[PDB]
Amino acid sequence: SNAMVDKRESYTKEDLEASGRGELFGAGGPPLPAGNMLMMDRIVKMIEDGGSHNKGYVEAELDINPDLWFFGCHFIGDPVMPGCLGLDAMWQLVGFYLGWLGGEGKGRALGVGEVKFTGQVLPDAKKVTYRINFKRVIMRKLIMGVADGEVLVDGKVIYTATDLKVGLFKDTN
Amino acid sequence: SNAMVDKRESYTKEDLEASGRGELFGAGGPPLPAGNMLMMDRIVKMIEDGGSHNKGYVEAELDINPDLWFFGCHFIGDPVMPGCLGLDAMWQLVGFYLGWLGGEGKGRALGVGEVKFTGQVLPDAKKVTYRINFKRVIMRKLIMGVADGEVLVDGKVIYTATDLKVGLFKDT
Ligand SMILES: O=C(O)CCCCC(=O)c1ccccc1
Ligand SMILES: O=C(O)CCCCC(=O)c1ccccc1
Repeated sequence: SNAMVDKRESYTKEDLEASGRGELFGAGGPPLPAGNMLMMDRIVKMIEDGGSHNKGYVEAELDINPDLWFFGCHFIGDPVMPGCLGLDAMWQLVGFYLGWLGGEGKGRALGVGEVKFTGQVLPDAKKVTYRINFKRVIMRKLIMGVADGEVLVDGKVIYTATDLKVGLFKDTN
Repeated sequence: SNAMVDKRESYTKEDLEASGRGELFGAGGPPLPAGNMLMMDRIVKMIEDGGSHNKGYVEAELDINPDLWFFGCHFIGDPVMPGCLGLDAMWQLVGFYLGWLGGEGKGRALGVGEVKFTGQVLPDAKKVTYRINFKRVIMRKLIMGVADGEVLVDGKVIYTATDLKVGLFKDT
Protein backbone atom coordinates (compact mmCIF):
# COMPACT_ATOMS: atom_id res chain seq x y z
CA SER A 1 0.00 0.00 0.00
CA ASN A 2 1.02 3.66 -0.16
CA ALA A 3 3.40 4.46 2.72
CA MET A 4 3.56 8.21 2.05
CA VAL A 5 0.21 9.30 3.55
CA ASP A 6 0.32 12.22 5.98
CA LYS A 7 -2.44 10.53 7.99
CA ARG A 8 -4.23 12.77 10.52
CA GLU A 9 -7.73 12.93 11.99
CA SER A 10 -8.49 16.35 10.49
CA TYR A 11 -7.19 18.51 7.66
CA THR A 12 -7.06 22.25 6.94
CA LYS A 13 -7.71 24.13 3.71
CA GLU A 14 -3.97 24.19 3.00
CA ASP A 15 -3.88 20.41 3.48
CA LEU A 16 -6.71 20.05 0.96
CA GLU A 17 -4.85 22.23 -1.53
CA ALA A 18 -1.74 20.09 -0.98
CA SER A 19 -3.91 17.04 -1.70
CA GLY A 20 -4.98 18.57 -5.02
CA ARG A 21 -1.30 18.85 -5.94
CA GLY A 22 -0.67 15.22 -4.95
CA GLU A 23 1.48 16.19 -1.97
CA LEU A 24 -0.62 15.12 1.01
CA PHE A 25 -0.72 11.40 0.19
CA GLY A 26 2.29 11.40 -2.15
CA ALA A 27 2.63 10.20 -5.71
CA GLY A 28 0.84 6.91 -5.19
CA GLY A 29 -2.35 8.27 -3.65
CA PRO A 30 -5.56 9.84 -4.96
CA PRO A 31 -5.55 13.65 -5.07
CA LEU A 32 -8.64 15.68 -4.32
CA PRO A 33 -9.92 17.95 -7.09
CA ALA A 34 -8.40 21.41 -7.07
CA GLY A 35 -9.67 24.95 -7.41
CA ASN A 36 -13.24 25.31 -8.60
CA MET A 37 -13.94 21.58 -8.26
CA LEU A 38 -12.82 21.36 -4.60
CA MET A 39 -16.06 21.40 -2.61
CA MET A 40 -14.65 21.52 0.96
CA ASP A 41 -12.58 23.89 3.07
CA ARG A 42 -11.70 21.44 5.85
CA ILE A 43 -12.09 17.85 6.97
CA VAL A 44 -13.09 17.97 10.62
CA LYS A 45 -13.01 14.26 11.45
CA MET A 46 -11.80 10.97 10.00
CA ILE A 47 -12.06 7.83 12.12
CA GLU A 48 -11.25 4.38 10.77
CA ASP A 49 -13.53 2.37 13.08
CA GLY A 50 -16.22 5.04 13.30
CA GLY A 51 -19.64 5.71 11.92
CA SER A 52 -22.88 3.81 11.75
CA HIS A 53 -21.25 0.52 10.64
CA ASN A 54 -17.86 0.74 12.42
CA LYS A 55 -16.25 0.86 8.95
CA GLY A 56 -15.36 4.56 8.78
CA TYR A 57 -16.72 8.04 9.42
CA VAL A 58 -15.71 11.27 7.69
CA GLU A 59 -17.07 14.76 8.30
CA ALA A 60 -16.11 17.87 6.31
CA GLU A 61 -17.21 21.47 5.87
CA LEU A 62 -17.52 24.10 3.17
CA ASP A 63 -17.77 27.74 4.20
CA ILE A 64 -20.42 29.60 2.20
CA ASN A 65 -20.24 33.20 0.99
CA PRO A 66 -22.30 34.88 -1.76
CA ASP A 67 -19.38 35.09 -4.21
CA LEU A 68 -18.53 31.39 -4.54
CA TRP A 69 -18.21 30.80 -8.27
CA PHE A 70 -21.20 28.49 -8.70
CA PHE A 71 -23.75 31.00 -7.38
CA GLY A 72 -23.26 33.48 -10.23
CA CYS A 73 -23.79 30.92 -12.98
CA HIS A 74 -26.36 28.62 -11.34
CA PHE A 75 -28.61 30.42 -11.97
CA ILE A 76 -28.45 34.00 -13.21
CA GLY A 77 -31.12 35.69 -11.10
CA ASP A 78 -31.57 32.65 -8.80
CA PRO A 79 -28.34 31.64 -7.01
CA VAL A 80 -28.31 28.13 -5.53
CA MET A 81 -25.45 25.72 -5.01
CA PRO A 82 -25.66 22.89 -7.58
CA GLY A 83 -26.76 19.73 -5.82
CA CYS A 84 -24.42 17.82 -8.13
CA LEU A 85 -21.45 19.53 -6.46
CA GLY A 86 -22.57 18.56 -2.96
CA LEU A 87 -22.98 15.02 -4.26
CA ASP A 88 -19.48 15.27 -5.71
CA ALA A 89 -18.09 16.42 -2.36
CA MET A 90 -19.35 13.15 -0.91
CA TRP A 91 -17.70 11.13 -3.70
CA GLN A 92 -14.52 13.19 -3.12
CA LEU A 93 -14.53 12.23 0.56
CA VAL A 94 -15.08 8.52 -0.12
CA GLY A 95 -12.06 8.44 -2.43
CA PHE A 96 -10.02 10.50 0.03
CA TYR A 97 -10.76 8.00 2.81
CA LEU A 98 -9.57 5.12 0.62
CA GLY A 99 -6.33 6.99 0.01
CA TRP A 100 -6.04 7.93 3.69
CA LEU A 101 -5.92 4.21 4.51
CA GLY A 102 -3.05 3.80 2.03
CA GLY A 103 -5.04 2.91 -1.07
CA GLU A 104 -3.02 3.37 -4.25
CA GLY A 105 -4.26 4.95 -7.43
CA LYS A 106 -6.43 7.67 -8.83
CA GLY A 107 -10.01 8.09 -7.68
CA ARG A 108 -13.07 7.60 -9.87
CA ALA A 109 -16.66 7.76 -8.70
CA LEU A 110 -18.52 4.61 -9.76
CA GLY A 111 -22.04 5.77 -8.96
CA VAL A 112 -24.66 6.05 -6.25
CA GLY A 113 -27.77 4.10 -5.31
CA GLU A 114 -30.17 6.94 -4.62
CA VAL A 115 -30.01 10.67 -3.98
CA LYS A 116 -32.76 12.81 -2.45
CA PHE A 117 -32.60 16.62 -2.42
CA THR A 118 -35.05 18.29 -0.02
CA GLY A 119 -33.52 21.75 0.45
CA GLN A 120 -30.98 24.15 -0.93
CA VAL A 121 -27.77 26.03 -0.19
CA LEU A 122 -28.36 29.75 -0.70
CA PRO A 123 -25.77 32.57 -0.65
CA ASP A 124 -26.89 33.57 2.88
CA ALA A 125 -25.85 30.21 4.34
CA LYS A 126 -22.69 29.96 6.42
CA LYS A 127 -21.72 26.27 6.61
CA VAL A 128 -22.27 23.18 4.50
CA THR A 129 -21.51 19.92 6.33
CA TYR A 130 -20.80 16.58 4.68
CA ARG A 131 -21.22 13.36 6.70
CA ILE A 132 -20.01 10.00 5.33
CA ASN A 133 -20.73 6.63 6.99
CA PHE A 134 -18.91 3.75 5.34
CA LYS A 135 -20.61 0.42 4.73
CA ARG A 136 -17.87 -1.47 2.93
CA VAL A 137 -14.18 -0.79 2.41
CA ILE A 138 -12.16 -3.07 0.13
CA MET A 139 -8.44 -2.36 0.54
CA ARG A 140 -7.00 -5.37 -1.30
CA LYS A 141 -6.51 -5.94 -5.04
CA LEU A 142 -9.14 -3.54 -6.42
CA ILE A 143 -9.70 -0.75 -3.92
CA MET A 144 -13.29 0.39 -3.53
CA GLY A 145 -15.59 1.97 -0.96
CA VAL A 146 -19.35 2.11 -0.45
CA ALA A 147 -20.89 4.65 1.93
CA ASP A 148 -24.05 6.55 2.79
CA GLY A 149 -23.78 10.32 3.06
CA GLU A 150 -25.72 13.43 3.97
CA VAL A 151 -25.29 17.11 3.20
CA LEU A 152 -26.46 19.69 5.73
CA VAL A 153 -26.70 23.46 5.48
CA ASP A 154 -26.37 25.35 8.76
CA GLY A 155 -27.27 22.21 10.67
CA LYS A 156 -30.26 21.04 8.59
CA VAL A 157 -30.14 17.93 6.39
CA ILE A 158 -30.91 18.82 2.78
CA TYR A 159 -29.41 15.95 0.74
CA THR A 160 -29.17 12.23 1.39
CA ALA A 161 -27.26 9.70 -0.69
CA THR A 162 -27.21 5.95 -0.26
CA ASP A 163 -24.58 3.60 -1.66
CA LEU A 164 -22.09 6.17 -2.89
CA LYS A 165 -19.39 4.10 -4.61
CA VAL A 166 -15.81 5.11 -5.48
CA GLY A 167 -12.85 3.09 -6.71
CA LEU A 168 -9.12 3.72 -6.90
CA PHE A 169 -7.28 2.70 -10.07
CA LYS A 170 -3.53 2.54 -10.56
CA ASP A 171 -4.03 2.80 -14.35
CA THR A 172 -7.04 4.47 -16.00
CA ASN A 173 -5.85 4.43 -19.63
CA SER B 1 -48.64 27.95 -18.61
CA ASN B 2 -45.96 30.16 -20.18
CA ALA B 3 -46.86 31.42 -23.67
CA MET B 4 -43.47 33.14 -24.17
CA VAL B 5 -41.49 29.98 -25.04
CA ASP B 6 -39.52 30.12 -28.27
CA LYS B 7 -40.49 26.50 -28.89
CA ARG B 8 -38.42 24.57 -31.45
CA GLU B 9 -37.33 20.94 -31.82
CA SER B 10 -33.62 21.77 -31.50
CA TYR B 11 -31.51 24.55 -30.02
CA THR B 12 -28.10 26.02 -30.80
CA LYS B 13 -25.34 27.16 -28.47
CA GLU B 14 -26.62 30.72 -28.80
CA ASP B 15 -30.11 29.54 -27.79
CA LEU B 16 -28.65 27.86 -24.70
CA GLU B 17 -26.82 31.04 -23.74
CA ALA B 18 -30.08 32.96 -24.22
CA SER B 19 -31.73 30.41 -21.91
CA GLY B 20 -29.13 31.07 -19.23
CA ARG B 21 -30.09 34.76 -19.41
CA GLY B 22 -33.80 33.95 -19.10
CA GLU B 23 -34.56 35.00 -22.68
CA LEU B 24 -35.43 31.75 -24.46
CA PHE B 25 -38.50 30.88 -22.36
CA GLY B 26 -39.10 34.36 -20.97
CA ALA B 27 -39.73 35.55 -17.44
CA GLY B 28 -41.89 32.66 -16.27
CA GLY B 29 -39.69 29.77 -17.38
CA PRO B 30 -36.69 27.90 -15.98
CA PRO B 31 -33.31 29.14 -17.22
CA LEU B 32 -30.43 26.78 -17.90
CA PRO B 33 -27.22 27.31 -15.94
CA ALA B 34 -24.77 29.70 -17.53
CA GLY B 35 -21.10 29.58 -18.35
CA ASN B 36 -19.07 27.11 -16.32
CA MET B 37 -22.18 25.22 -15.17
CA LEU B 38 -23.66 24.83 -18.67
CA MET B 39 -22.82 21.26 -19.67
CA MET B 40 -24.17 21.21 -23.27
CA ASP B 41 -23.45 23.02 -26.53
CA ARG B 42 -26.66 22.10 -28.35
CA ILE B 43 -29.97 20.33 -27.98
CA VAL B 44 -30.24 18.15 -31.07
CA LYS B 45 -33.78 16.85 -30.60
CA MET B 46 -36.81 17.27 -28.37
CA ILE B 47 -39.89 15.09 -28.92
CA GLU B 48 -43.08 15.53 -26.92
CA ASP B 49 -44.36 12.07 -25.95
CA GLY B 50 -41.32 10.50 -27.67
CA GLY B 51 -38.68 8.17 -26.35
CA SER B 52 -38.74 4.70 -24.86
CA HIS B 53 -41.89 5.28 -22.77
CA ASN B 54 -43.66 7.68 -25.17
CA LYS B 55 -43.57 10.32 -22.43
CA GLY B 56 -40.86 12.62 -23.81
CA TYR B 57 -37.38 12.55 -25.32
CA VAL B 58 -34.44 14.96 -25.29
CA GLU B 59 -30.97 14.56 -26.77
CA ALA B 60 -28.11 17.03 -26.36
CA GLU B 61 -24.39 17.19 -27.11
CA LEU B 62 -21.25 18.69 -25.57
CA ASP B 63 -18.17 19.15 -27.73
CA ILE B 64 -14.96 18.17 -25.96
CA ASN B 65 -11.73 20.14 -26.16
CA PRO B 66 -8.75 20.29 -23.78
CA ASP B 67 -9.58 23.86 -22.67
CA LEU B 68 -12.83 22.99 -20.88
CA TRP B 69 -12.35 24.33 -17.38
CA PHE B 70 -13.05 21.14 -15.44
CA PHE B 71 -10.17 19.17 -17.00
CA GLY B 72 -7.49 21.40 -15.48
CA CYS B 73 -8.67 21.01 -11.89
CA HIS B 74 -10.14 17.50 -11.90
CA PHE B 75 -7.56 16.15 -11.37
CA ILE B 76 -4.21 17.92 -11.64
CA GLY B 77 -2.09 15.63 -13.81
CA ASP B 78 -5.07 13.31 -14.48
CA PRO B 79 -7.85 15.09 -16.39
CA VAL B 80 -11.32 13.56 -16.45
CA MET B 81 -14.72 15.19 -16.79
CA PRO B 82 -16.47 15.06 -13.40
CA GLY B 83 -19.24 12.49 -13.53
CA CYS B 84 -21.30 14.82 -11.34
CA LEU B 85 -21.40 17.36 -14.19
CA GLY B 86 -22.67 14.80 -16.70
CA LEU B 87 -25.32 13.84 -14.17
CA ASP B 88 -26.16 17.53 -13.81
CA ALA B 89 -26.48 17.91 -17.58
CA MET B 90 -29.22 15.28 -17.41
CA TRP B 91 -31.03 17.11 -14.59
CA GLN B 92 -30.61 20.36 -16.58
CA LEU B 93 -32.31 18.74 -19.59
CA VAL B 94 -35.23 17.37 -17.56
CA GLY B 95 -35.96 20.85 -16.20
CA PHE B 96 -35.55 22.41 -19.64
CA TYR B 97 -38.11 19.98 -21.08
CA LEU B 98 -40.62 20.95 -18.39
CA GLY B 99 -40.14 24.61 -19.31
CA TRP B 100 -40.27 23.81 -23.03
CA LEU B 101 -43.80 22.46 -22.49
CA GLY B 102 -44.69 25.78 -20.86
CA GLY B 103 -44.05 24.90 -17.23
CA GLU B 104 -43.50 27.93 -15.02
CA GLY B 105 -40.95 28.27 -12.26
CA LYS B 106 -37.31 27.75 -11.41
CA GLY B 107 -35.76 24.33 -11.82
CA ARG B 108 -34.49 22.27 -8.90
CA ALA B 109 -33.24 18.70 -9.08
CA LEU B 110 -35.09 16.50 -6.61
CA GLY B 111 -32.82 13.47 -6.82
CA VAL B 112 -32.05 10.34 -8.79
CA GLY B 113 -32.23 6.59 -8.42
CA GLU B 114 -29.31 4.38 -9.36
CA VAL B 115 -26.41 5.99 -11.21
CA LYS B 116 -23.60 3.89 -12.70
CA PHE B 117 -20.39 5.30 -14.17
CA THR B 118 -18.45 2.74 -16.23
CA GLY B 119 -16.12 4.93 -18.29
CA GLN B 120 -14.71 8.39 -18.59
CA VAL B 121 -14.55 11.53 -20.72
CA LEU B 122 -10.92 12.44 -21.43
CA PRO B 123 -9.76 15.67 -23.12
CA ASP B 124 -9.02 13.85 -26.41
CA ALA B 125 -12.65 12.78 -26.75
CA LYS B 126 -14.70 14.56 -29.40
CA LYS B 127 -18.32 14.64 -28.28
CA VAL B 128 -20.49 13.74 -25.29
CA THR B 129 -24.13 12.80 -25.89
CA TYR B 130 -26.95 12.98 -23.35
CA ARG B 131 -30.13 10.97 -24.01
CA ILE B 132 -33.18 11.52 -21.76
CA ASN B 133 -36.19 9.19 -21.89
CA PHE B 134 -39.05 10.54 -19.80
CA LYS B 135 -41.22 8.22 -17.76
CA ARG B 136 -43.66 10.74 -16.25
CA VAL B 137 -44.41 14.44 -16.65
CA ILE B 138 -46.71 16.20 -14.16
CA MET B 139 -47.62 19.68 -15.36
CA ARG B 140 -50.24 20.76 -12.79
CA LYS B 141 -50.08 21.81 -9.13
CA LEU B 142 -46.55 20.51 -8.43
CA ILE B 143 -44.60 20.34 -11.68
CA MET B 144 -42.24 17.37 -11.87
CA GLY B 145 -40.46 15.26 -14.46
CA VAL B 146 -39.09 11.75 -13.94
CA ALA B 147 -36.77 10.27 -16.57
CA ASP B 148 -34.02 7.79 -17.28
CA GLY B 149 -30.80 9.07 -18.80
CA GLU B 150 -27.69 7.88 -20.58
CA VAL B 151 -24.39 9.61 -21.24
CA LEU B 152 -22.17 8.49 -24.11
CA VAL B 153 -18.72 9.62 -25.18
CA ASP B 154 -17.97 9.24 -28.89
CA GLY B 155 -20.80 6.71 -29.13
CA LYS B 156 -19.82 4.56 -26.09
CA VAL B 157 -22.25 4.49 -23.15
CA ILE B 158 -20.42 5.50 -19.99
CA TYR B 159 -23.11 6.66 -17.53
CA THR B 160 -26.64 5.52 -16.79
CA ALA B 161 -29.13 7.14 -14.45
CA THR B 162 -32.50 5.74 -13.40
CA ASP B 163 -35.34 7.96 -12.13
CA LEU B 164 -33.85 11.42 -12.48
CA LYS B 165 -36.35 13.79 -10.83
CA VAL B 166 -36.64 17.55 -11.35
CA GLY B 167 -39.30 20.00 -10.20
CA LEU B 168 -40.23 23.55 -11.17
CA PHE B 169 -40.93 26.03 -8.37
CA LYS B 170 -42.39 29.51 -8.86
CA ASP B 171 -41.35 30.44 -5.29
CA THR B 172 -38.16 29.05 -3.78
O1 LIG C 1 -28.85 21.80 -8.17
C1 LIG C 1 -29.99 21.41 -7.98
O2 LIG C 1 -30.90 21.52 -8.95
C2 LIG C 1 -30.35 20.86 -6.62
C3 LIG C 1 -30.36 22.08 -5.71
C4 LIG C 1 -30.96 21.83 -4.33
C5 LIG C 1 -32.34 21.17 -4.41
C6 LIG C 1 -33.41 22.16 -3.99
O3 LIG C 1 -33.23 23.36 -4.11
C7 LIG C 1 -34.72 21.66 -3.44
C8 LIG C 1 -35.10 20.35 -3.65
C9 LIG C 1 -36.31 19.88 -3.13
C10 LIG C 1 -37.13 20.73 -2.41
C11 LIG C 1 -36.75 22.05 -2.20
C12 LIG C 1 -35.54 22.52 -2.72
O1 LIG D 1 -15.95 12.27 -11.64
C1 LIG D 1 -15.83 11.09 -11.34
O2 LIG D 1 -15.16 10.76 -10.24
C2 LIG D 1 -16.41 10.03 -12.24
C3 LIG D 1 -15.73 10.13 -13.60
C4 LIG D 1 -16.33 9.17 -14.62
C5 LIG D 1 -16.28 7.72 -14.16
C6 LIG D 1 -14.93 7.13 -14.51
O3 LIG D 1 -14.02 7.86 -14.84
C7 LIG D 1 -14.70 5.66 -14.44
C8 LIG D 1 -15.66 4.83 -13.88
C9 LIG D 1 -15.44 3.46 -13.82
C10 LIG D 1 -14.25 2.93 -14.30
C11 LIG D 1 -13.28 3.76 -14.86
C12 LIG D 1 -13.51 5.13 -14.93
